[PDB]
Amino acid sequence: SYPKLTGTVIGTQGSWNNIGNTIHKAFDGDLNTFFDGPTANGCWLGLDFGEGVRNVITQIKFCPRSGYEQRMIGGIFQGANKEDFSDAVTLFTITSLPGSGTLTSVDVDNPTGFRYVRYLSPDGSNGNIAELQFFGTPAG
Ligand SMILES: [Ca+2]
Repeated sequence: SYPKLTGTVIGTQGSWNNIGNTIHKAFDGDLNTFFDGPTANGCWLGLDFGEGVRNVITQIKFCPRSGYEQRMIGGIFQGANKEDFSDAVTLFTITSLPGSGTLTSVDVDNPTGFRYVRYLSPDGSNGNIAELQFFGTPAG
């Protein structure tokens, strides 16, 4: 069990109907608060660990938005070393309905060190996710 990783929150700007459920709601420790993106499609969020910082990812945990758990199916998690994710690799693909009101934990088996990680949401989701956490260790 490796430590939870910290970084700068990156991703889609804004929120649905300008209510204020921005990407930051996925990193606040509250499973009741969620990201609700401004558009149905294209929403994403994640971390930049910082210039010169690369982590090997060993585990990801996530919690869906309550009542909208199906909006995570088909979402993927990616690691990259370009902020545009053009070099990205998929670390995990959500294929089953996540349980409500809890963190689902998934193992990652990829030895690559990444500066950037993200959740890339499927069409029709508004990016909906309540909490997102990455675990791992500095790349050797
Ligand atoms: Ca939250």
